[PDB]
Amino acid sequence: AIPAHRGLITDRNGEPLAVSTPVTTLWANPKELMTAKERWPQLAAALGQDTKLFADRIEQNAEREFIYLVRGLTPEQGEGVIALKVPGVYSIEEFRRFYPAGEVVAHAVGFTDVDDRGREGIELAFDEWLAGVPAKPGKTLALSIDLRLQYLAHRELRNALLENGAKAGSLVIMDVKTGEILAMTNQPTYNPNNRRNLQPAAMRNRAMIDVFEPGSTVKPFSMSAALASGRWKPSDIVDVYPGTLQIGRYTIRDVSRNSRQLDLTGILIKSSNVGISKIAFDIGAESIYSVMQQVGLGQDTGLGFPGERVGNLPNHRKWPKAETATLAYGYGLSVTAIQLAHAYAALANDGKSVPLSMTRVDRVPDGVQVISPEVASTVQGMLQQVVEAQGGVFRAQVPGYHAAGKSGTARKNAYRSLFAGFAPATDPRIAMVVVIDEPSKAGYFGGLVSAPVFSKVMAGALRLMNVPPDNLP
Ligand SMILES: *[B@@]1([O])O[C]([C]C([O])=O)[C][C][C]1[N]C(=O)[C]C1=[C][C]=[C]S1
Repeated sequence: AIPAHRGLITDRNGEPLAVSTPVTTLWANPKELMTAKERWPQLAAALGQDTKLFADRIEQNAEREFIYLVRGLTPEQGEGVIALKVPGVYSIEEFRRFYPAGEVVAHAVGFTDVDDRGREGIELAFDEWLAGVPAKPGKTLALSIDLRLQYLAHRELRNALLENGAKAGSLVIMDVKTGEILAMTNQPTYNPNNRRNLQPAAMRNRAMIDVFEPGSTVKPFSMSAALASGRWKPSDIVDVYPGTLQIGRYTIRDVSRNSRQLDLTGILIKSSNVGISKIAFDIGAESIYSVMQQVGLGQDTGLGFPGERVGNLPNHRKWPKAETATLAYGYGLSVTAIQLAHAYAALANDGKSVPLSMTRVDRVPDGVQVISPEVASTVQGMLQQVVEAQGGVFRAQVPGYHAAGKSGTARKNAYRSLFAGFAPATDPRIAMVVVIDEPSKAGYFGGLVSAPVFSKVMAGALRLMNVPPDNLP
C-alpha cells in the first residue's frame, strides 16, 4: 500500500501548523539478510541498535520473508544505511508530521501516532479529510485559529500562571459574528515535535475536557431570564441584607455582606448570591435553565473532538428552592471554557448564537436568536458597568475601548479564578474566557487573577484585528 501525503493544516491566514515531512522506513527480507551475517554489525551500528540484540532479532525471524528494521529515519540516516549495500535491506518513503508553531498551538492542532494517523485535536477530528487514501493525497485544512492571537494568548496565560503560582489555565478567544475560535491555549503545554517522555497531564486540552462550576460568570444569563420575564428592569432593587439567606437546611452566603438594597447592576458588581437567588425565586428556575440550555451551557458543542466533555445542566420537573438558587448563582452545573465562551459570544452578538467552528468560516451560517436583541443589549450595558463602574472589575478595563464582562471564583482551600467578557462593548467583535486553576498567591478572586489577563489579551487581540477604538470624545 502506497502511503498518501497527509493534508496541510494552516492557521486562518495560511501559516503552516502541521506539515508532512518525508522519512525513511527500512524493512528486511531475513531470508536475504541471513546470507550476509558479516554485514550485520555495520548495519546494527547504522540503526543505533546493539550488535548482539540486532543479531538475536534477525536469527529468531529467519523464517519471515518481511520484518521492519526501523521506522521514521530522516532521509539522510536512510541514505547512510542504503549506502552500506547490505543484501535483504529495502526502504519505503513514509510521512511524519512536523509542527512549526510547536507548544504554542499543541492542544488545538494535536498530533499523529506512529502510523501517520490522528491521535489528538484537529489531526484526530479531521483525520478523514487530512489522511487522503493509500494513492490520492489528503486535503489542506485552514483553522479558525489566528497564530498572531494564539501566540499573544499563549504568552499572557503562561506569564499569569507563573505570577500567581497556578497549576493550570485555559484561554479561549471567539469571533462573536462567525462562531470561529481565534485562539485556544492551555497551561501546562507540551512540544508535539518531542513526544519521548512527557505526561498525559501536559497533553490535556483543558479548554475542551476540564468541566467546572462556572459560578458568578453565569449570573448574567440568570439576569437575561429576569429581564425577559417582564417582571424586572435594571433600576429595580433587591434587599440582600444580611448577605445570607436560609433555605431549609441550606444557607445561601454572599462573599461580601455589607449591602442591603442593590439594583440589578449592583447584584452583578457585588456578585450577590442572595440577590440573584431572590430574583430566581420570583421568575422560576425553568426560565433560567432554558436560557442556559439555549446559549449551550452543558450542551454538545458539535465540534466532534473525541474526548470532548459536555458537562451537565441539571433539570427538574418541580425545582426545589435550593437547586433554583444554586443554578442561578452558577453552582450545581458543570461547563467547559469553550461552552462559556460560546455563551458569552451569543450575548455579545445581540443574543444570536452562531455555531462554533475550529475551521476558517468563509460563509457564516445563520445564527439562532436565543436571547431577544433588547435583553442582550441591556445585559451588555450592565456588564460594561461591571467593568467601568465604581467598585467594578477595573483590572478588566481595555485602554481605548469599552470592555464588558463578569468575574467568577469557585472553591474546588484551592480556588478557580474566571473572567468572561467581550469588547468593544458598543459593537462586540471578540468574546474571551480566562480560567486559572489554583492561584497560590494572596489574591485569588476572578477580578484580581483572571481580569488583568483578559485586559492585556483583549487589548492585543483588538489591535491585531484592526478594530477601531470606540471610547472617543
Ligand atoms: B462567584 O463565583 O464569584 C464572586 C467573586 C468574583 O466575581 O470573582 C463571588 C460569588 C461567587 N462565588 C462564591 O460564592 C464562592 C466563593 C466562596 C468564597 C470565595 S468565592
